[PDB]
Amino acid sequence: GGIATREAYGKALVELGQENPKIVVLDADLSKSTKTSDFAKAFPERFFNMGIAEQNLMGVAAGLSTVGKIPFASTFAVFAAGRAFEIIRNSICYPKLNVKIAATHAGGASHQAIEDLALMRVLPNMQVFVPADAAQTRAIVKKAAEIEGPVYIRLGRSGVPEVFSPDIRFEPGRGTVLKEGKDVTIVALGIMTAKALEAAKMLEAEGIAARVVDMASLKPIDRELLVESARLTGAVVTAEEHSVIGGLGSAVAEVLSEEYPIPVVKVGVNDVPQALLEKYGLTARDVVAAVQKALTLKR
Amino acid sequence: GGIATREAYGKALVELGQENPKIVVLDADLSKSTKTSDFAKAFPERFFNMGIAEQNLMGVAAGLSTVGKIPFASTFAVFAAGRAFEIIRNSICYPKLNVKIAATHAGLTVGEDGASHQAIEDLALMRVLPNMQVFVPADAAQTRAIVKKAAEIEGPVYIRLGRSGVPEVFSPDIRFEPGRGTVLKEGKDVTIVALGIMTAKALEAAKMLEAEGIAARVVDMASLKPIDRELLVESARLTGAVVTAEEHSVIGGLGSAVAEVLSEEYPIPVVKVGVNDVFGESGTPQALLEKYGLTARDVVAAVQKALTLKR
Amino acid sequence: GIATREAYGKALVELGQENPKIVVLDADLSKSTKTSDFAKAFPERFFNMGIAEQNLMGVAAGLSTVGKIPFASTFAVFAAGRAFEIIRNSICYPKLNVKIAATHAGGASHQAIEDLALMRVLPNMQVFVPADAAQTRAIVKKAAEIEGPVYIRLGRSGVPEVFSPDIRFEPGRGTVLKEGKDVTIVALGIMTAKALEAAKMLEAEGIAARVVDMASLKPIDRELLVESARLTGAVVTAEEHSVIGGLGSAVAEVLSEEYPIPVVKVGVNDVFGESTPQALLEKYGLTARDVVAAVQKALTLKR
Amino acid sequence: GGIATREAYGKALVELGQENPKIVVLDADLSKSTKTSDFAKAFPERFFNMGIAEQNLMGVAAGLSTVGKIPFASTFAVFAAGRAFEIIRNSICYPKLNVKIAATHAGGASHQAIEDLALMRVLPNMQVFVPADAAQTRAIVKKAAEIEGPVYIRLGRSGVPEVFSPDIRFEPGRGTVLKEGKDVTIVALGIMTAKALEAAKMLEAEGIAARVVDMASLKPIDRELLVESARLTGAVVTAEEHSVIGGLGSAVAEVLSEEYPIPVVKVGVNDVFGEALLEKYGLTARDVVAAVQKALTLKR
Repeated sequence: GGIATREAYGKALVELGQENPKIVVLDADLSKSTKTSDFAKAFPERFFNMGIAEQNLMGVAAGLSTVGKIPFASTFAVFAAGRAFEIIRNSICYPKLNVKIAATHAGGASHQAIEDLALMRVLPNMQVFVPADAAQTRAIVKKAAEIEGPVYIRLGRSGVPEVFSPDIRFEPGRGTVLKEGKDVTIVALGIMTAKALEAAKMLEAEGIAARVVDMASLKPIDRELLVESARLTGAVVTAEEHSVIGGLGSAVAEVLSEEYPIPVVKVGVNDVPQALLEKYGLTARDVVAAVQKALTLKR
Repeated sequence: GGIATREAYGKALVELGQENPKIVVLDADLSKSTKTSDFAKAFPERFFNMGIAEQNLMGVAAGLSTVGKIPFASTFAVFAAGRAFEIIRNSICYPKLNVKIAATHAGLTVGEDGASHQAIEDLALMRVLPNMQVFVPADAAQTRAIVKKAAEIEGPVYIRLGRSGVPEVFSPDIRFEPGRGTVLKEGKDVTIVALGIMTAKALEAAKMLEAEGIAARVVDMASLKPIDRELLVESARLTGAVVTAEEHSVIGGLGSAVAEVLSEEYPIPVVKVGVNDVFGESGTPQALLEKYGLTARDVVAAVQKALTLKR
Repeated sequence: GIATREAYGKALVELGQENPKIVVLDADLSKSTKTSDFAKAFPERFFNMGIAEQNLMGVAAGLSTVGKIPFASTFAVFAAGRAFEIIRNSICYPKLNVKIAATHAGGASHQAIEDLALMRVLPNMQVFVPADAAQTRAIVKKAAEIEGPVYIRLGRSGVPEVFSPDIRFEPGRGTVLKEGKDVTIVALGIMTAKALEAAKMLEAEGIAARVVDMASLKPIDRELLVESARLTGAVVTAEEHSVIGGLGSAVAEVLSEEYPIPVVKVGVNDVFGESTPQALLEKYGLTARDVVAAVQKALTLKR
Repeated sequence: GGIATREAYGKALVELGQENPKIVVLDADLSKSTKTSDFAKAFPERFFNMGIAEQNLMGVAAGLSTVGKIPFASTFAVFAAGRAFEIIRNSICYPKLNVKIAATHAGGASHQAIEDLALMRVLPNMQVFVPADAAQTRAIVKKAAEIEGPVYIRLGRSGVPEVFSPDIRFEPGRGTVLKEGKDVTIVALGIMTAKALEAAKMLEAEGIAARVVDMASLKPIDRELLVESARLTGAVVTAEEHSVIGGLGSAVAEVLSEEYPIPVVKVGVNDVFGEALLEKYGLTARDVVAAVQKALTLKR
């Protein structure tokens, strides 16, 4: 029972505020919890909390980034994929502004943005990071503050299992081998990383040794680690709480098809808390099933 | 060459208007050319020519589709990827409204220096939306077939059109079906999958490859979404390597769709020809990309790389 | 009596039966909206889609130029905020034939206390505020016949009956509901019935008040204001709206240039969103008793 | 032939910057003239020159005001009345944020905001100041920096006649008697103040003594001075380069009808038609003269 990535994000911003005087935080939420958050109390002069439309909040972030601030804009994936999309694309990505978008994803059907990562991935300059747990969130937030350019960080509201130690360092374009195995590689991000580890345990019990790779860095992706995993194991399963189109599965297939073609079987949302994970097919057992399918495709 | 796909579209709408009384056409352009287009003159009571913002034009199309009309909204890829994106996604795709978007895409030619005003990732943005089907005609004849089919199918459709004349590839009586592509040439060494302007260039490339002893199958895949999975898998089993070619970003378009399919069904090399740097590779001048585009020779180079990846 | 919002819904059905060019737009996706009388009677002329309110106004604008007469159901808070620019720039300056039916909720921002003032200052916009069900029906029918932008302010709660079912509405014409020689009370919306209550209370103290309903805020009935001024020598205005830029301001503008007399304004003085209907009226000072007090002040100002 | 109020504004910001470290200036204009303006050169770290949409510029001003800055947002009246209106009303006025909007007003028909003052006047908490000349602009800008709350200052690009001395002090809610007269009072603001003085001269030549009042403080308006002028002269003419509805004439009528009813005859824009201009719109000294003659006949 580790804390939510959204909660880890809030704590990481307080540390960043202490260490980096250029960091500013923007939030359009006017609730009491927001106004009395740790960042709000510790750095009131760098906390921009106003009742303004989400697309306008992104526009403010854009402006502040051009005058020497490093804005972290707290928002929701549904806004990023909808009403704020145009400003993100036209004002932030093409001009390459230094805005960090911290988008909470709630895990109609529209109000669930199942393709947020896909939309951000296709924009120029945008980097897309999906922390697995509290410790990785902190590492991603600190790194995002130091890199130049637009960043999308996907967060969650519910507690998620601990996967990494507190002193992990994050680097864009670098993933992590969490477990070794020669028969298949499972590449996962977000909540699916812990489930990939669970799946690898279940697979061991049936005589299948799975390498498990965390790929929080969805864009830019770790091409060399994917190619090395492909050469060693000969088959990949990707797992993401996201549409199977345009996310991790697509990014991995795009890389391997041009470098070292092997089976890539995608676990994700196919169509449009636990009962919904189960209906969409985002359990450890779903990953197991995908691995069995990946093994049959080896040639 | 043949006429522009944008021009074929306008003519096809006139025929549709004659055959199908539910078809309505929306266009925000108030120029003389628009007001006196053939559809405008033939069916003025079904031509909604309204000087409103492009997102509002799409909102009218959305509304008209819910009251029994079949709206064809003529717009630009720049609007679809920008100011109209939210209404397309939230009002048309998620609710699955019966709107056909005919989006003219500008050539590979930066505007003033607004690279954004190019919309080089239009197909990718439409592809990832639920329910949206994405069709990219190669020439006049295929445009007509796509427009007529789009009118009959239920649900949101994005049709990408072009302003410049493009070579004839298909015969006038071609039939289009979503999910079905076409083998234009047979060959056992590699398959070239292309759409839009790249289809004719893939045929040119196949000729150049023959002269070097490489026999290329060429497939037209105007139906980007849903894609022809069976034809891709058959091509993969027969030839063992694919090159994709699209006048579009290499991320999220045809190359990505093909790689997604083959990696889960029959993994083989998929080498992608498309726009790599959306600002222009800061090496070669603008005049070069403007004169050439992506070329048959680029497809040739991609094929040679694909052959080395066979295992 | 029923809510003006409810009378509006019924009137649209009648309009639909008589006028084939009428279309209704509504962004509300609730079951009540999808099964409203107009939705059921004229589904082919009902545009119900989840789109932003400013886009709904933009759609109404477009539809008005292709032969439809669009009635755009919205809220006063949207008209005064997110939809304001499209209303001003796309509908008013170009003079498009759009009818805005804005339900006014009776935070601070989420209460548009200046909706009428913002609409009044726009060119070409006419502004009508029905007192009750019968006047709503009359205003909706007239709005469909006039050419040009109209703002009709509606409410969600039941309001007392004031007019008979055969009332005719004409823009630019108000109505003397009660005669009196000492003062004139000019009111609109919910304040019309309260003006009648106030006039009864005033009669019991020997003050005879003329009561005028001015649902037609813009264009205002200048002639009736001037005649009331000449006959009674003092006016009280009453509106559920800011004292700046609404009925009181419109009346003062007219009388100061034609027949200057006291105009004492009853309305919202300061924002302070106070979350009961009655407690709200009392805190803002919109009761019959407040109108009585205003009349007493108006009498002392006669010169 | 003094300088433009927009130019006086630029100069006043430099002084404010020297005296007040919390002042920040926002401008979306990316031209060379803006980037090398005096404020830009003197205080580059407090000049936020960002090519963003005008409504986003206002959003930045809003945010900066809540973190201890005193932002002056340079914009145009057409943006305040259009694309930036919603942020001004919903983000700045209702929450009562400390933002000063310096709106240049150009002197379709939409792109001329003839009702900018009316739109700002009706919003809660917004104060509205319309300087007549360079000296009053400086005074208004300096005062705006000290008061708490949203302010709208209307500026112009063209040179305007000098009306006030360089050391004038401005106070919200206070107007100024510029000339005494017992027969009528002319209340004016902006460019109309100089013309009211011209009209008063013309009226003197016909035996009519007009008091002239400058009312740069449109909101809050100087109620006491209006009532005193009404008691002393018995008739008012208002003059504004603005729609006759919802501006100065309406503000004066609102006050006098509830305190001391007298004729208020309004000179202003009657009819919108983006179009010799002063003459067609009816904003000349002679128009003010004609209004005075009408006001005299209305005395009872």
